[PDB]
Amino acid sequence: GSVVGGLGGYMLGSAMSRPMIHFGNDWEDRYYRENMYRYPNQVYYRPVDQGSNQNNFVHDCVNITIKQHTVTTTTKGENFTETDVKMMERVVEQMCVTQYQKESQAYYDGRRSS
Repeated sequence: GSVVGGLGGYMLGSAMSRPMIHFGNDWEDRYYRENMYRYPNQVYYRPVDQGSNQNNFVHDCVNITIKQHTVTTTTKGENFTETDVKMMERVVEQMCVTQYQKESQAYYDGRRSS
C-alpha cells in the first residue's frame, strides 16, 4: 500500500467481493448482475487524518480507482463505456466507504465519536 504506480502515495484496499447494486432501473440491475464479477474488487485511498473527511476520501478514491482501472486500462485494451463507469461509481463508492469505516476508525483512535 504505497504509491501504486504514479499514484500520489495512495494505498490500495484489501480485495473485496462484488457488491449488489440495483440503481433504480431494471436494466441497470440486470446489466450490473450479468457483469457483476467483471467489476474491480479493490479501491485506492489516502490516509484519512484530521484534515481529511469522507467526502474527500471516498470522492478522491472513486477518482483514483477509476484513474487506475479506466484511465490505466481503456488506454490499454479496454473500451469501458460511460454506462460501465456509471456502474463503477457505485461499487467503488460503497467499497471505499467500507475501507473508510475501517481506516477512519484507525485514524481517530479516540476522536471517532465519544
